[PDB]
Amino acid sequence: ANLISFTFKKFNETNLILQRDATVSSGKLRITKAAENGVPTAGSLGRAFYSTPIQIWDNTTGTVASWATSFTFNLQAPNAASPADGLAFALVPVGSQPKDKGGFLGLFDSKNYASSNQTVAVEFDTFYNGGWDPTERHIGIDVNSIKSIKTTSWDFANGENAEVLITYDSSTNLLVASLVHPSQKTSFIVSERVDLTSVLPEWVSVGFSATTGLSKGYVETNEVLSWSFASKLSINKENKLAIFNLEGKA
Amino acid sequence: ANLISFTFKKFNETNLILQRDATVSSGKLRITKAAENGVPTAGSLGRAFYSTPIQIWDNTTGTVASWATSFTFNLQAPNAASPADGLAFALVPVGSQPKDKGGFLGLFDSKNYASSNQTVAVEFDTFYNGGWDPTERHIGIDVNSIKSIKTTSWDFANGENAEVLITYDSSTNLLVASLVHPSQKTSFIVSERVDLTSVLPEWVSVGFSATTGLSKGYVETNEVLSWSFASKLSINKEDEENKLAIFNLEGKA
Amino acid sequence: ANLISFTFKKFNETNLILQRDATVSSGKLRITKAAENGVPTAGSLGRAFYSTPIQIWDNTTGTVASWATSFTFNLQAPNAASPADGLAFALVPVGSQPKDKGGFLGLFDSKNYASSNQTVAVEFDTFYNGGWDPTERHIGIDVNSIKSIKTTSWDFANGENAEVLITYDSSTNLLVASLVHPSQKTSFIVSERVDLTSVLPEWVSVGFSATTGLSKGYVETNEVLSWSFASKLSINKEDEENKLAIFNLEGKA
Amino acid sequence: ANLISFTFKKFNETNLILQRDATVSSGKLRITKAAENGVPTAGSLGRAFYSTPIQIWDNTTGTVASWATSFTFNLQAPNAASPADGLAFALVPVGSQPKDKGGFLGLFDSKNYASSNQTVAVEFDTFYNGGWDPTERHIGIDVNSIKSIKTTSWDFANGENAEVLITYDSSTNLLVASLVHPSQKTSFIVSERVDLTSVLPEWVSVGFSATTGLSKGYVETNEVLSWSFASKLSINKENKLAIFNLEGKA
Ligand SMILES: OC[C@H]1O[C@@H](O)[C@H](O)[C@@H](O)[C@H]1O
Ligand SMILES: OC[C@H]1O[C@@H](O)[C@H](O)[C@@H](O)[C@H]1O
Ligand SMILES: OC[C@H]1O[C@@H](O)[C@H](O)[C@@H](O)[C@H]1O
Ligand SMILES: OC[C@H]1O[C@@H](O)[C@H](O)[C@@H](O)[C@H]1O
Ligand SMILES: Nc1ncnc2[nH]cnc12
Ligand SMILES: Nc1ncnc2[nH]cnc12
Ligand SMILES: Nc1ncnc2[nH]cnc12
Ligand SMILES: Nc1ncnc2[nH]cnc12
Ligand SMILES: [Ca+2]
Ligand SMILES: [Ca+2]
Ligand SMILES: [Ca+2]
Ligand SMILES: [Ca+2]
Ligand SMILES: [Mn+2]
Ligand SMILES: [Mn+2]
Ligand SMILES: [Mn+2]
Ligand SMILES: [Mn+2]
Repeated sequence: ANLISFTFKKFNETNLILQRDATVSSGKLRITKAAENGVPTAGSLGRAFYSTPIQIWDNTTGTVASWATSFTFNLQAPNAASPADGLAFALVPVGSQPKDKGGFLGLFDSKNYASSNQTVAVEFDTFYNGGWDPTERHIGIDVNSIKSIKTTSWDFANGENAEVLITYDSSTNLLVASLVHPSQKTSFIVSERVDLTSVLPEWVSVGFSATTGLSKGYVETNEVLSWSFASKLSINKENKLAIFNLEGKA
Repeated sequence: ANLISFTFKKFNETNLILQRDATVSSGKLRITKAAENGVPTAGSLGRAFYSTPIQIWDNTTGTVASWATSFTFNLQAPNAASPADGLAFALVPVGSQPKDKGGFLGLFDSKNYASSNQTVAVEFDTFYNGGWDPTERHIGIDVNSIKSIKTTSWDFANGENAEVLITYDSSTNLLVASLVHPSQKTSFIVSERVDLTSVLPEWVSVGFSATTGLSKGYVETNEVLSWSFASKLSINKEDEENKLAIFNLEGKA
Repeated sequence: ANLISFTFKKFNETNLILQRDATVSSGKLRITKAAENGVPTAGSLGRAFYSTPIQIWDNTTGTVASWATSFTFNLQAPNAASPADGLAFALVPVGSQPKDKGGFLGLFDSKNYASSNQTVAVEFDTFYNGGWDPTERHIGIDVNSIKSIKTTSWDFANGENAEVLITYDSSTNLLVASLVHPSQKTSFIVSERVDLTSVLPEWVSVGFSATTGLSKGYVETNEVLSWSFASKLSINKEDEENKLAIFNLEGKA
Repeated sequence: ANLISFTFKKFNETNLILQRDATVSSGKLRITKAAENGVPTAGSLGRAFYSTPIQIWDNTTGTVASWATSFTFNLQAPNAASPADGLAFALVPVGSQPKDKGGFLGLFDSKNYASSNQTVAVEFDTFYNGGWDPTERHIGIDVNSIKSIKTTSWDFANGENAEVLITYDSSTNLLVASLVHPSQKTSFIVSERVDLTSVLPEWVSVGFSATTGLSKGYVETNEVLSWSFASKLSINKENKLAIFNLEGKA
């Protein structure tokens, strides 16, 4: 039984693949531009992935890996009335590049289900792109498409830490993504049956992608303060979670 | 950091304690004294707990423990229109016997707030009382008493497998409780910040407290398929978060 | 797969089974008695076990558990030329009482093969008994007897920390025991095949046993400063090998 | 504290840095070359390192990591009269390329102390080499030289699995290595203090390195069947060996 595990509490540039604006300053993973004044910049795009690829399904054995991630992220907008665009946890082909700038989160191209990009994402959306987005701020599960397969309402607590837990099991295939805001004592959850064999290639890079506005004044920070991940691929023909969550939060 | 953990996928009496009306047999944890036919009996009080007491907060350093738990439970009633009452993931004192049955869920004596009780539990309510309860079916936390302050909405599933995740964080005192239906997708979550140094004592028996009503018309069951738990007691003024990504994979995944 | 683990970087009473002279003093498991002036006492016997019975083999499936323990102990003798008798990690029946003191270490009655004792022990022996002992300080594997089935040489450093690791890989049926004195850069290792199915019962108590000498001059402390444990019992297949790597970091540091 | 772990009970090319003759064959790491029919080739060298760099020590804080690695290997020589050379678990610089083959195990160049190497290794040596080696088969601790600063005896059994555990306790500076031949009940151990802040860079790649004999007769299989590892680096300011040696090594 193959295992892979890491937990962050402070970040480093060395054990990550950093694309575009993604920078590590003062131990924090800043996926988008943050100037030498403390101001978020619009038009910024960035990607951060773990240096070691992960096997999420095996063809010759037929088994799918069961994984889980947990990260504390902070979105700080000077104007909560004009924010864009958000951040997402993603699984993408090992050396795959970011795509469209802004509301596409540097992950997808269009609203259609296109498995040439082979990208599963869990988005945290703070802007109404409308044609594919629901009314307000939302957590969405993305499958080859920026038009989320399922979405849940999100009371976006600006400038406040957001603690996420995303879990995938092999017997249930239910990709579950939750978010808590301890300062506002709130909690939200998304759950949909996703199958990784059909969508993602055998080996992927896990990590993050975040963007800012296509406008001039649509600015926010998109920081990750900590990150845990663990995966287990069963050999021949459930996983332990409880022990995973504390590993980072606790 | 003092650690304690375990993962049940097949239960045993040898590593479980019983109180009042509990029973452990046949590959699963049937907390209510179930007859051969499958009959829920009213006027009961099931109490299954792990043998080791689990430390919540230290005196010598003054550090709170962060814990996590995951279990797969079912609430089954032959009549859906009359369900009472359900169970609650209890953290009761070791040197304390179960209390009043029914609405009090075998945990408390009175509806009023009293620190003498020393019991925090995550309920999976089914019956409408209202004197200490909200509007309908609810998943909530019980602090020092049976009367809640904030709960969540939850549709009452009948004869459905549900996987539960409950966690506590020392840094923010936040107790987060979730519940997922693999088949129905009906996933719900609740969170609330309550200080446990003021409420709970130092050592508690952790497990499942089950109960029924005072009438045969309102009857239901209490069953657990698999159980997991972890706890972490921080050393010297940490106020940090425990790992959770690796935990849920131990039991559930 | 059923699992059970704990890490005691500091000790407490409520999760242990203390027998005879074993006490928890200021976070330390002081197994044998010490005077209010810091003076070790002769004719002492002490036992401390984990409050949860640990299943090391299943009868209904024929599967054997894989388990691992680590602990740091410290044997502080007023004089090095007169020490006795040592301490041991042992697996014993759930309700087992302390046996003979001294050279028997509270675990055994004789040097002959006593199958009814049902005890596997890893001894850290600081007294040459001759009736069974090798000539110098030694680690031994004890199967239903104080006459060790195998031994190795232990260059014991008086009053210095001993870092111990004991693993049992069920598939190979091999028990391996190692001791490290980090102050002197010394290391020792013992390994021998032991079949748990015919020696030990299904459920066991896991912990410690220690004694001082039977003469007033031959005295020592037998303290355990920290103790971590892990066990993984499979469902139907014989077993899967345990992950030792992440153990110490999460257990011993 | 930051944590990093993995368990390889079955190997893959995707999460390893393969160098020279080392390759994954049927889910096993064959470090030196071996024919389809089983016979190993002479004069070979192989290396395998994990994809993500591991932080052993931190410059500004002074804080040093505690790590533990467990692996099972199999050394099978067609003839016990002519075996060479051996395998080692080593920590090297990030962009480290293989050095001198044969007796130097692909980790060193000369018998003298050279700092430019920045390499800490645990050798398992089956050939009595020249100006460095002790009289019999031996485990060794290699600190910037093929001449081990401390060795212990190792009764090697041809073609029998060897279970290895290596640990580093930061607070005592102690590196401990153990080898067990479970098939014949034998066990071996060595321990020596090593200052890794003097020797190793802040970031190191961990893994293996093995060589076959520089003469045509001196052949052996240099196989690694499983490999588990974990590291723990604190934030400000010991590892549970119980759980590790299992979850990973079982
Ligand atoms: O206000 C900022 C927005 O600008 C829009 O043109 C774009 O569709 C969005 O993705 C967002 O960037
Ligand atoms: O409908 C039965 C009810 O009986 C009441 O006396 C009791 O307080 C309730 O908890 C409920 O069980
Ligand atoms: O001098 C102390 C010794 O006394 C003997 O009677 C006993 O058998 C030894 O184990 C040791 O205790
Ligand atoms: O004959 C085999 C030997 O050949 C030597 O020249 C070499 O130094 C050794 O490493 C060993 O390979
Ligand atoms: N990802 C997840 N978030 C919240 N609760 C869960 N229970 C199981 N998986 C979960
Ligand atoms: N117990 C819990 N269930 C679901 N999501 C969580 N996030 C943090 N704790 C959680
Ligand atoms: N207990 C143990 N000590 C040393 N090396 C080992 N290899 C496997 N188990 C071991
Ligand atoms: N690597 C190791 N091998 C054997 N015993 C140990 N005790 C601590 N570390 C050890
Ligand atoms: Ca959007
Ligand atoms: Ca009620
Ligand atoms: Ca003796
Ligand atoms: Ca050599
Ligand atoms: Mn969206
Ligand atoms: Mn209620
Ligand atoms: Mn002896
Ligand atoms: Mn050598």
